[PDB]
Amino acid sequence: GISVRKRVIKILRDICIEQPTFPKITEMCVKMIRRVNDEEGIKKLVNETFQKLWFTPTPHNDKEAMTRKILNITDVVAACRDTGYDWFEQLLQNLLKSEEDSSYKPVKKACTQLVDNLVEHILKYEENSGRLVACITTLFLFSKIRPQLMVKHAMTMQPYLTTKCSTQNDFMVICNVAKILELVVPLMEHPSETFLATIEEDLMKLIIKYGMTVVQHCVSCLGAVV
DNA sequence: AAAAAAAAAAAAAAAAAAAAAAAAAAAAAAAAAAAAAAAAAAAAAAAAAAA
DNA sequence: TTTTTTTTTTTTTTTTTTTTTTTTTTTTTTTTTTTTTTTTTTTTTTTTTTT
Repeated sequence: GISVRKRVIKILRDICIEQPTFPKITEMCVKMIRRVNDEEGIKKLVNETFQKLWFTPTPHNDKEAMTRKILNITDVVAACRDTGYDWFEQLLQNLLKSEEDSSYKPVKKACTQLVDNLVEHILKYEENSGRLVACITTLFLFSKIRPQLMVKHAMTMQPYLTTKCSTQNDFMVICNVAKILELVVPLMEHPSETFLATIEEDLMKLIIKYGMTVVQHCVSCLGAVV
């Protein structure tokens, strides 16, 4: 039906607003993102619900609550990583595209603040690694949907690319950061040539030391940058 | 004796028209939510008048 | 100069109306069947005409 859908989603919104730290939050987010493309009215309501639940300007005070929301989003994505990313990406298309006009640009500021604050969290991380790779993966998705949001920090992302370990999650770091570089390098405003030099050098160094899929997904980036 | 060609009514046959019916879809109505607009009211500000 | 009084603007609340959405019900044009009538065509005998 179309009634029942609206009613159950209303109940879910009240649940996720009122008494957080309930266990089943993540799954609720997974199901609601699963239903983003089904209809029209449902689409409008989920769009406005997600615009008020996460992507709000979040003024620069009480940063701990903001970090807790960040924890929420990272948990959601890291749990839905198994099935697929298509619904999330479609949702992101909807939220970004749906405001092409000036219209005070409410979301652009907030999203850029989410990515830079995640960068900063990554910075102070310094050394749970599942959460690290999940955050980098979230960075990857946010780059894929729109590349302008992650233009400034790629040179700061370079040191992770240089050396890493022989564990799976680390390999996921290597492939995802290569993917990000592939996505962002052509749009980077006036890069430095030595930066490209060391990029290409360690890319070859990575090729000569690791498995199949990582070699594939990095020589891809090599072809793109060349 | 012979013979050919043309008409007229009656008979068939296929296409179109006229009842008869069945089913999808447009319409209407009710409820109820969500929104929008208008009226009013409360507070803030800026000017004007007197001591 | 300062104190006291007036007026305009801004913003929030509320109430009535409007819009929306679904759902259920209804009644209508649409679609198919059957018939069946008409009209055209056909035939065959009759009539007309020719040798």
